[PDB]
Amino acid sequence: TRDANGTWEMESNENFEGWMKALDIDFALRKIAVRLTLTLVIDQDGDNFKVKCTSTFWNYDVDFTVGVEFDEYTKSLDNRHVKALVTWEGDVLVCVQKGEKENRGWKKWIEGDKLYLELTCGDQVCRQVFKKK
Ligand SMILES: *C/C=C(C)/C=C/C=C(C)/C=C/C1=C(C)CCCC1(C)C
Repeated sequence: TRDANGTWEMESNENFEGWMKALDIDFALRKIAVRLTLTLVIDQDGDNFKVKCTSTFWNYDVDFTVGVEFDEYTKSLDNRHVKALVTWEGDVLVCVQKGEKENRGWKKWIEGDKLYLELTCGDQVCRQVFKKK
């Protein structure tokens, strides 16, 4: 449950629009993003991660080392500077992005061939479920 390697295909996506709105993403682009198929590609070696979420139009890419703070510029999302930090809380992978938005980050629970992802921003939570291909 601590191995997130793989290609992960979306099966569930709840409150995607509320989470994007909390990040101030443009209403027009939110309209397009809600239609796109999302694929999550994770390369994990020890504490080193490369995470890629891909669609037709926009990709989101981030590389990090567990336990090492990094400057993140969310250039393909809301275009903000955050201080990001990914850690293990038991078997949960937790990211906190310190910056303008409060309660901003994400959490991953890996349960066999299922991956549960919760994206948070302010009072909004987006809940996604993926299956390993
Ligand atoms: C562990 C996995 C994480 C943190 C994945 C996060 C995914 C995103 C921030 C993706 C956001 C996207 C949008 C802004 C809309 C269009 C395409 C996406 C899925 C890349």
